Amino acid sequence: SGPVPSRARVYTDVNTHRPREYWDYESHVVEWGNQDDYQLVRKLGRGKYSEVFEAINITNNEKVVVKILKPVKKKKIKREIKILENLRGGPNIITLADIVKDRTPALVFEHVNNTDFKQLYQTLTDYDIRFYMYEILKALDYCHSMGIMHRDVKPHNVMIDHEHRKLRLIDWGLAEFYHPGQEYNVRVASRYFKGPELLVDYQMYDYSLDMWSLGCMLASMIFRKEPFFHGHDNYDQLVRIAKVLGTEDLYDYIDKYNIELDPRFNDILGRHSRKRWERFVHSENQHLVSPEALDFLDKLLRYDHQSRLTAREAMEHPYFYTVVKDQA
Ligand SMILES: CC(=O)Nc1cc(Nc2cc(NC3CC3)n3ncc(C#N)c3n2)ccc1[C@H]1C[C@@H]1CN
Repeated sequence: SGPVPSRARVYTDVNTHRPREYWDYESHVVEWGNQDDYQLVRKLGRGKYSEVFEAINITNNEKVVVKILKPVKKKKIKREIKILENLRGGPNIITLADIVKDRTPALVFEHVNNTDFKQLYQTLTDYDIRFYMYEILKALDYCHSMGIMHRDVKPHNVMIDHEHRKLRLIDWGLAEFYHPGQEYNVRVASRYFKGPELLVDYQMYDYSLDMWSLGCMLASMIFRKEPFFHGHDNYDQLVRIAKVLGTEDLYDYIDKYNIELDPRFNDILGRHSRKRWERFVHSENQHLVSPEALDFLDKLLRYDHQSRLTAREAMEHPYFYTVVKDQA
């Protein structure tokens, strides 16, 4: 028989309650600005789907970030644009400032004075991790409440201007609208941030996917172990998770949802006990690890997506008490 269906624990019907124009991105008509308003200054990077530059808006002397797309499905282009426009003004979500035609579109973004990822992560105190985790959660609770899952939460998609304690969750190119009963593509996210639902080919996933990704980020930060789950491929990625979370809870999860496991998996998963978080603790990371951090980490990293904390529940955790107190 087939797998057991699933529904998001929260914000289940937020898109059902909205007019179809809000989420029917295939019918979206792109609003184009003037390409002559922007002059590229320098290259920032490149990927499979884009080339990114720093640019100057010559009408107001504003520094921007220009993402020139490579050949991508028109509906996937419309998807990223629509999600960005729906999330405009949301806390800690990057602003899409404009859209111009380069052949291909170029999305124009708000510029964040990003602190060098490796220079930043080796200076972060216990308070900073808690502070920035809290800021990512504001962005996640917001996009989830607006019926959207990011599906690509990882450190490189988080811009931090540390001097101004400013955080922006970027790159909404893999983001989707959540619809109860919809089966989504599992070939999403970066290997090391892939949820067990993706790895076992469970398609009826939801916002809880971003919470697993967040757990991966938190683990790498507090233990100073990047990446935390270091798989050699998608099959071995699950083996690395099972070596920490144990195979017992993994098979209970497979059983609960009636998941047909790939014959390849049978021989490589083996049998593993659930490890204690204390084995990743050493003299170089102990200042970042506390009983509160571990309790919060355990509640994020669950095989069963329905038993992971929501972004709102995560914000009420004791790990954030001093951050919440200081913000008032
Ligand atoms: C725009 C986006 O989604 N792609 C992407 C982003 C950056 N780099 C930067 C750098 C900064 N600021 C630092 C001072 C220069 N900022 N500030 C705001 C944004 C945005 N959005 C931003 N992007 C570099 C490379 C990529 C893409 C090609 C690679 C594929 N993964």
